[PDB]
Amino acid sequence: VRYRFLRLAPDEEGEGGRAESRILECRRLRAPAEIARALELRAGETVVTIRRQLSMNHMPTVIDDLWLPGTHFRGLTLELLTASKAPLYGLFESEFGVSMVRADEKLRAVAASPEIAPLLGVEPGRPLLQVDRISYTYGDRPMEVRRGLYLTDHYHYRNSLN
Amino acid sequence: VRYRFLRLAPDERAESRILECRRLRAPAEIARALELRAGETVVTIRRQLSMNHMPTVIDDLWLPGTHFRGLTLELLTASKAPLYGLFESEFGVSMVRADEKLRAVAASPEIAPLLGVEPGRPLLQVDRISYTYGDRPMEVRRGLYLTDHYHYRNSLN
Amino acid sequence: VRYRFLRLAPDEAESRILECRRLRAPAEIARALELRAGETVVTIRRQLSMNHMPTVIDDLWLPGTHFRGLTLELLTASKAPLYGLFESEFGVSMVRADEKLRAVAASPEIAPLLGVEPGRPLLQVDRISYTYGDRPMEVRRGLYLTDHYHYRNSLN
Amino acid sequence: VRYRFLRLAPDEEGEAESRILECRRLRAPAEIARALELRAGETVVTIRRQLSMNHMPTVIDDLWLPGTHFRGLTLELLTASKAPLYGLFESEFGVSMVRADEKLRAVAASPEIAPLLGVEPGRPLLQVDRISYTYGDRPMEVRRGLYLTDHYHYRNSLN
Ligand SMILES: [Cl-]
Ligand SMILES: [Cl-]
Ligand SMILES: [Cl-]
Ligand SMILES: [Cl-]
Ligand SMILES: [Cl-]
Repeated sequence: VRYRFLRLAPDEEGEGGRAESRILECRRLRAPAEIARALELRAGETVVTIRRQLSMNHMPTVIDDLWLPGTHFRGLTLELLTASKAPLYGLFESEFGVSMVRADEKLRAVAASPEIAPLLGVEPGRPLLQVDRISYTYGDRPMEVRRGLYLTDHYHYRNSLN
Repeated sequence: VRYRFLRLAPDERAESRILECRRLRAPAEIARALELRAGETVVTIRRQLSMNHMPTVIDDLWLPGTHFRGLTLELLTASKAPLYGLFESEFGVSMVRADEKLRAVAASPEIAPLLGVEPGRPLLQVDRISYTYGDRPMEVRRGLYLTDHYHYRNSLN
Repeated sequence: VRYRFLRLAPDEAESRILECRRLRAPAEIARALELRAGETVVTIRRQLSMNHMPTVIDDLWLPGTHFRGLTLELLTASKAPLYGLFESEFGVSMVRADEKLRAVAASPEIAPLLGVEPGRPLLQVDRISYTYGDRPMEVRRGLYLTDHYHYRNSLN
Repeated sequence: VRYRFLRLAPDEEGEAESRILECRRLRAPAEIARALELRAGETVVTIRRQLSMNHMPTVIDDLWLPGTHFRGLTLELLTASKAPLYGLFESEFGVSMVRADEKLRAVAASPEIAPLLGVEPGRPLLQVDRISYTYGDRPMEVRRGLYLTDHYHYRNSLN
């Protein structure tokens, strides 16, 4: 299936035109300390980071920043990402054998930063939905940190609660 | 326990105050969400939640009159009870599920002062429909959250 | 990704299609799918195996109007997980599911299909899946053998 | 409100009484120590209790709590309490659960459990093994529940 965790849904009637992904950045770096703690890494551990844009109905809707433990994702390259017709979580499953069983999220409303605003086609200060996620594999092992910034003007985040 | 659906968590306990309580003919949208007849009477409440002495949420709720008859400002403001608990104990309506739609919005001129912010300030808007037994809708609740000290926590399977 | 709703997890999955048939909706099925009475539905029975042993028996009911062309030939011609097929071939994506879980005794009918004795405790998962607009699109009844696997759930 | 995590819902149309069976302090079993992220040999409080609905036994729950945080938890406190257990943990002990992770399976009623649910040994029960978490992902409870799902089911919504 198309999505693992994405809760974007259109405001208007119909099936959510499916998200198109475009990789913006891809680098390896030393984990910032907050990242290393979220991923239960040793200080100084290398992480792969990706920035991507999701677009829906030909309009940018999400800017995602992801951080992955360098250890498990050594094979991850820009060439792989950009050639890949897969959604990221599907890629992590098929190429890297990493399947997420749970995600813990923290949602807030924030102002569009000077850096983010033009990537979403908006003015700085525009309210955006920030979704900070840590995703877990089996045994409560953290394997991804993702911070999403969502422009919720034509789309909402759908949540059912028990 | 203290909370039924509230997902506010500190980045590093809620106190409620009733702003408004009123009975009226259900607006179209409400009648639809609550699956009421046209113009059926509903009770509407506006309320403010604060945490750590600071305003955090404004909620507008709409409830079907026929299940919430005794529901008065007097019952409310004399109530030292959370609203879902009041609905359970006093009215015998327990919620089994809620469906929510979350968005980020600019603080409206109406809401902004109620949260101590400038109009335009980013707020989390949580539109909820709560269901009781039989997939029966019992409440429409629109919440505007100031997320400067608090976030909305969610776990996904 | 591989799964939409499946919560089976190893204490530490291959699908075989048994049937795919059109019939008039049984009453409980038309009610759940909100169909006119006796509306045509497609029903599927399938078996999931994990580690080369049968683990789940699923029965599924889908509205015929949205699943025209959903045949045994298609299901066998195709590689796809059923939810992925419903999205890619039929354009039906599930946004929500409501489930009811019970422990039940393996019925004389189901016990042989899981390789167990009638009476054996099974996890019964009764699901209704919804698409956009809170339209029910699927009724799925699963019976799960939970001797090596459990159903994982996180609660808020 | 009445329930924190309980997902029991009746099969029959429409809209739960607790009785303490056992209570004591013990050295954590190794698996319990691991679930609660305790040091080896830490003391836990353990409670068994019965839930009934419609004046019939429906649930047997076994609970393990960190002895450190739950020093004042006594039998006399429990049986005098008019509160739901999660309500007591909140109000008396300041422990509030933000999340529960569960593992559900169908099991045979054991000779020990069966009499307490009014069933015969071998009857199918739903086992719900739970770890509950407070803020910061700190585990504060292990609960194993055994549910008779003959007139009740476990309701779950999935996104
Ligand atoms: Cl590009
Ligand atoms: Cl008040
Ligand atoms: Cl979920
Ligand atoms: Cl939940
Ligand atoms: Cl007694």
